[PDB]
Amino acid sequence: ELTLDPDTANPRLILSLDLKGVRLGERAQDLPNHPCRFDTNTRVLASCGFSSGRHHWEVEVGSKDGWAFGVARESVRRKGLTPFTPEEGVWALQLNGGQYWAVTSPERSPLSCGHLSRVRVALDLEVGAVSFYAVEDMRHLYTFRVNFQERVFPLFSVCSTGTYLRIWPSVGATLSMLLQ
Repeated sequence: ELTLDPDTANPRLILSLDLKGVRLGERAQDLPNHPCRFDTNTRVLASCGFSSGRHHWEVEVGSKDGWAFGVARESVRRKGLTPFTPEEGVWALQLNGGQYWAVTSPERSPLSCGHLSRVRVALDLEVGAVSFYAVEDMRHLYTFRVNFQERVFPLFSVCSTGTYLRIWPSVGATLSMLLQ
């Protein structure tokens, strides 16, 4: 089963003991600087990535603002403040402003999908797509079609307190997602 990789996690994130959950903590942990660790953006990867095939997992999502999740190409930049965009190799859904978004660029796409509790992620490296479904009726949320050219990892980001993500088998607005 998928677990979060603590060696990639931004030091302000708090991972659960079972390595399935992530939230943002108030203080930075004193962790080893590793080239794979996100040092500024509030991100963490799963410990397993995928080069081929089709893969499912489910993500339990908090009801409040501050999370984004999906997949990232392995070469996603880890160091410095980076954009949270498809150009940087992140393909994700996000909750901010009480609104669900597919994080397209240059403008994000608002989703009129109703309340989300758990989302199934379907990664298809044979055809090149990642799709998101709400589990209670499998209604489609969004699909990114991407010609992935490298290994792809489940990706999780929490940049505000008061929300979380968990694995299962104007100015103020900008600051609120700056470190996503």
